[PDB]
Amino acid sequence: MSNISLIVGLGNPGSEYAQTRHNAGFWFVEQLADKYGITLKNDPKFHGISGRGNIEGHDVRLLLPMTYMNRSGQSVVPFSKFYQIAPEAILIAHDELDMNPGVIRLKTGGGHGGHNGLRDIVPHIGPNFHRLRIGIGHPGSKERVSGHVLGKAPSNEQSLMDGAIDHALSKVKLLVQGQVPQAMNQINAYKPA
Amino acid sequence: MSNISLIVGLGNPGSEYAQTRHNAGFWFVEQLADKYGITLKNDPKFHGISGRGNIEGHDVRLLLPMTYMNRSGQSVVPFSKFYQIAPEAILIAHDELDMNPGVIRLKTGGGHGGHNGLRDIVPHIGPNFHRLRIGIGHPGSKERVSGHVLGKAPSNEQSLMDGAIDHALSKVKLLVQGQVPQAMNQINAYKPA
Repeated sequence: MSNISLIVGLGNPGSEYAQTRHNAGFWFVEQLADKYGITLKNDPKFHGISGRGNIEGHDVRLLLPMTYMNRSGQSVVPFSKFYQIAPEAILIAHDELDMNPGVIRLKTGGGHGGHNGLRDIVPHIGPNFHRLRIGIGHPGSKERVSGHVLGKAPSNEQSLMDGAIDHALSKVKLLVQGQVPQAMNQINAYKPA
Repeated sequence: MSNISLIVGLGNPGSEYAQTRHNAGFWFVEQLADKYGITLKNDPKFHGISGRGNIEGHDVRLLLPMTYMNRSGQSVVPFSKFYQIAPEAILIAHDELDMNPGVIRLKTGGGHGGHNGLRDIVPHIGPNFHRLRIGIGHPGSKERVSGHVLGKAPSNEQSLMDGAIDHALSKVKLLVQGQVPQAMNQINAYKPA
């Protein structure tokens, strides 16, 4: 219903990318999977890694596309179709250039905002999924964006992002129970200690 | 049979990667294509961009995989199988960490040397293809490699690499005419300073 039943984390595959800012969504979903003991396994049918299990009394699917970022729809679209999961029940976690490290927000609907992973998904399932926007900062010009997203953050910025991710992990119960306005209020209020 | 009939350039797709060091092979092959007026077109059957045309009186195919670097074999392997092109007729251009900017070498055989594009090719066609190793320099350490290869070189290093590329472009006639030992001698003699 209102319940979130599929949580997708966006990113690029491989150790070359695992610590880069554009993998913020993977960070969230990997951490969530292990918090609840959900195993993520190779799922080549859907060009991803996926898992299923109990989160706070609800049966939730977790997916990490292994398509590379700009081809994420190649995994999210057939996966959500095969399992008959509506967009309204999908949360997609992703890096957000338009928010600073330590800033995190839940959004419902809207466009891709120039994020090329979201750009590969919105055309196929429409815009009405939820997004956990994990701030990574904007380096201050268009030409610097690639090196920023494909770069590793310095430790002080990494700690800010990690704190925000930890806070959002604590609110997943509200999301899987369908209490989305309350999740939004509680996530969006986060400020680093 | 000594004639090179397929020239592959390794790299990652998209404007976010086009200027990065790991795309050195793309630079070579794009420049070669335009030097001889060979159009590179979308070739979705082989998960790449490809062209064919006359280079110095020989009918030569050009391929840029669009698989992302670590899945390059997904393009090179079926392409070479479909056209029945033996490894000994294949030249693969790629960035080389273990040579400095301005250094360029033609090599035949051997392993991948930790290059993850070549790592996806050697298992399927074997090692006996030729390689144009375009020096990109090595940053201090294993952990710095990803940021180096997915980064843009400063202008002084870019000049050195471009000079080396231009020199190799000048020797392609020898390669496609089957004079490989002479091409090797003449490419490998290049001094960037």
